[PDB]
Amino acid sequence: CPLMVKVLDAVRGSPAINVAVHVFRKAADDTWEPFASGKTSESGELHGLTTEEEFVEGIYKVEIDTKSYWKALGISPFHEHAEVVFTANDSGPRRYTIAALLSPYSYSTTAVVTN
Amino acid sequence: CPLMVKVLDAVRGSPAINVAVHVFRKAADDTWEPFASGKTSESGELHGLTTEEEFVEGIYKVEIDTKSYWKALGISPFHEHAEVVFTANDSGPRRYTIAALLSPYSYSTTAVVTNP
Amino acid sequence: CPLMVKVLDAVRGSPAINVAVHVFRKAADDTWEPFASGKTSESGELHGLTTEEEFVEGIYKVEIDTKSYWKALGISPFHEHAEVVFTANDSGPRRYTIAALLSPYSYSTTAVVTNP
Amino acid sequence: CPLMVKVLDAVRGSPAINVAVHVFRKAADDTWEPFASGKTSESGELHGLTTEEEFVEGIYKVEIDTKSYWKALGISPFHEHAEVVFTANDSGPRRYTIAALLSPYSYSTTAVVTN
Ligand SMILES: O=c1cc(-c2ccc(O)c(O)c2)oc2cc(O)cc(O)c12
Ligand SMILES: O=c1cc(-c2ccc(O)c(O)c2)oc2cc(O)cc(O)c12
Ligand code: NA
Ligand code: NA
Repeated sequence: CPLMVKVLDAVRGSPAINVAVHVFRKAADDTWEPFASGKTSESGELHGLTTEEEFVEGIYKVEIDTKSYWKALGISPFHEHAEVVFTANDSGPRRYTIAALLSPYSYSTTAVVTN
Repeated sequence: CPLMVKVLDAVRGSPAINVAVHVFRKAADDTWEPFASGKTSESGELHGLTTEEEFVEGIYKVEIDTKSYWKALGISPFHEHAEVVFTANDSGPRRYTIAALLSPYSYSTTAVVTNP
Repeated sequence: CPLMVKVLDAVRGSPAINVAVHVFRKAADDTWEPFASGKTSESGELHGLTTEEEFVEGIYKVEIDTKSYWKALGISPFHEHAEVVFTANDSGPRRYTIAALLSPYSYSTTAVVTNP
Repeated sequence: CPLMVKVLDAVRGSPAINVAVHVFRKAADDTWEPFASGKTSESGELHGLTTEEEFVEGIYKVEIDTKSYWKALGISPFHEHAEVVFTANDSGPRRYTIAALLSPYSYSTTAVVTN
């Protein structure tokens, strides 16, 4: 798998567990088509979203359902979700990790792309 | 103005100048309708997007065109754009500052919300 | 003033008010000498720490007392304090804004440096 | 080992490799005493700094030598180093990960503390 998502909680200092994550691929008509999805594990990670065969060059969106995460912890959040939009490029490293660090009124996201 | 956007460049330690910003509002049919747009000034700030009257309750998306910014400083960056999606004014009018801190493979965004 | 500190609270989406800040400057003997201190206002900003005359070249440390801040909002936080260490004015006078964004187990800091 | 350090590079979208990291423990006289050190690996991680026996409650400082990292990449940085200061507390989770995300004029740090 060439795509992994990792989510951390800056309030609790913990992995963000059981966060829903939806991946979309941009279609020729510019709409976002569902591509893969899952929930983060006890380590805050979501593995196995896709395969090398399927993750072709294109524009992808990773939506992390942060609002539901915070609400389940009883904490009032700002954002509806965190969205990460990027082009997959075959000239670069093979493995993409999309990481996000969550707070109620702020988030950070980073891409770690490696060979 | 009840909505301001501020953008900083974490490589240079400077305001991010001339960053295009597009704001959308979710319509009754669930589509993202264009709401306002502009670009950051020499201070990295974008003022005057909207008015108290116009910025009603709704779900808003602030799209910050980071790729176009970094396609100009010689950095092929990772992201297409930073998208900030939030419900606004659902407990009455508030003032929102949407801040973003940009690097070529990473960004942070925070909201500062105040009650006038 | 050539040195300003701004602090935001990522839990509340607000300025971080009444945050104590201590600035030190490395002395010739390598010790950290007290240089200036203050606390953030209702805007989350701390102005007036120093002057152009006083803020000479050197290595400075800005200590932001985050634990004491969060020991007041009911959050036992992780860090003791955020420390920001940098060489200043070594190419002539500059204006420095040291910004920090606080969560109980994490913080970000960025510098915005401008030439007057 | 109860203490791990992980460092990422936000400019290159990569682990931050070969970054020097120094850990200190606060002594009774308030000085910082060297405790452990190393360099990050090809994964941006530094493992094996200490042991459960040695990492007793106390105040620790992790200094990450960011200036030298950026200079080796030919990039002009702001900070001398990034400093992370915290109390180790035996009531909490056993394992501490100190993570840092580096840019030339900015850094983020997070603690992930787990059982
Ligand atoms: O979004 C961020 C916004 C700001 C910020 C900094 C100065 C301001 O006058 C302001 O209105 C916002 O500072 C940051 C500082 C950080 O270290 C990380 C961040 O994400 C931000
Ligand atoms: O996105 C972030 C991701 C990570 C991160 C932390 C541990 C990992 O094993 C990893 O693969 C990524 O650490 C951060 C640490 C930060 O201080 C700020 C961030 O945005 C991140
Ligand atoms: Na309402
Ligand atoms: Na000089």
